[PDB]
Amino acid sequence: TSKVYDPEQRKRMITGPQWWARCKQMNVLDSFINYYDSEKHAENAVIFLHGNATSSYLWRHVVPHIEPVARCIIPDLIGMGKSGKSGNGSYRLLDHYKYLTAWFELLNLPKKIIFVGHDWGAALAFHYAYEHQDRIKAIVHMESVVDVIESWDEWPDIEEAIALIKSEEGEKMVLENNFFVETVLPSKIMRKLEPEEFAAYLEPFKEKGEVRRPTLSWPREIPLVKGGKPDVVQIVRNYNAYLRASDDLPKLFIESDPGFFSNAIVEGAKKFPNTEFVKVKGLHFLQEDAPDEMGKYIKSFVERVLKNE
Ligand SMILES: O=c1n(Cc2ccc(O)cc2)nc2c(Cc3ccccc3)nc(-c3ccc(O)cc3)cn12
Repeated sequence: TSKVYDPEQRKRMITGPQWWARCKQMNVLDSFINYYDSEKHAENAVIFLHGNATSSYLWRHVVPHIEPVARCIIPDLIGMGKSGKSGNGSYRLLDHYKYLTAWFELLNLPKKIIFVGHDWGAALAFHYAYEHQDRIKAIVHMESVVDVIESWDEWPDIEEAIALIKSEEGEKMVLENNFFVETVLPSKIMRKLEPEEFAAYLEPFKEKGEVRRPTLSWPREIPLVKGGKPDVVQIVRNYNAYLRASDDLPKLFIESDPGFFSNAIVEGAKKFPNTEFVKVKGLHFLQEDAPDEMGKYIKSFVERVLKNE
């Protein structure tokens, strides 16, 4: 079987170099962050955070829907997209968080921020929110790291999968074969990407070896209490308890099709109060199959949050 191009998508395609020319760079700590900033309507800030395998490019067709109502800021996480590399070559959640929060300090942000998070980008938003509970206006999340995986909540073979990614076989899958870009990314998009769109995702990780480390380090942070990184399990424990009790924080959850990793996410998200639920037909990288539906859903949600404020 093979997937097929969307015949109407090529008309509006934005290549990597087209996107990267639209971005800015700012030095941050011992490195720098590449990011997109629509600048206008700076009274609010909507910060879009990608997760593993991707970059700010993931949001290119989503963000135009929100720009008319709020300043949109979209970083490439450290070591990803066109950003700088981490000073110590470490790419754990806390390394990403260190660069992200230092970048926030330089952005002239409003007091209360709106976050839109996918995958580990949602973990970063949730952790920031837990540590800055007075800085959060609303959180949109999707395919998110919502909670830990307790021993009794393990589903069949999650043990196998995490042992695989933490093994040397997993390291070679990523560092040598570029598993998350070459395999996972296209496998979790329903359409076939245009060659230029795939090239934009490949470009940061085109060379073999250690440059692909961020895409290996992210899954190894998974908060499986059985053998998971204790610091990340505690981080997720803390922000999950905060989210479960955050009755006054408006949230939007965008659901996609069920998957091997997906079922724990949706059940965890329904434990957070004040959550508006919506659905798009897509897989994990749902931005590539329903960007306009997503953008219109986020826009209505932001409009409702602001008007009701
Ligand atoms: O579906 C999937 N993806 C696709 C996917 C990846 C990330 C994401 O966010 C959503 C979807 N990837 C796997 C992997 C490899 C892997 C990836 C990331 C972390 C840990 C392991 N391994 C298994 C598996 C291996 C043995 C086994 O017995 C059962 C399952 C399934 N995978």
